[PDB]
Amino acid sequence: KMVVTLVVTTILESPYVMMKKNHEMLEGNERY
Repeated sequence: KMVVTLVVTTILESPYVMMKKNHEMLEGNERY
C-alpha cells in the first residue's frame, strides 16, 4: 500500500471522597 516515508489525588475518608455504588463495575474518574 502507500508506504509513507517521513493529576488529582484524594483520600479514602467517608464524607470527603467516598466510593459510590457499583465501584467495582464502574471504576475510574467517574467512580468517586
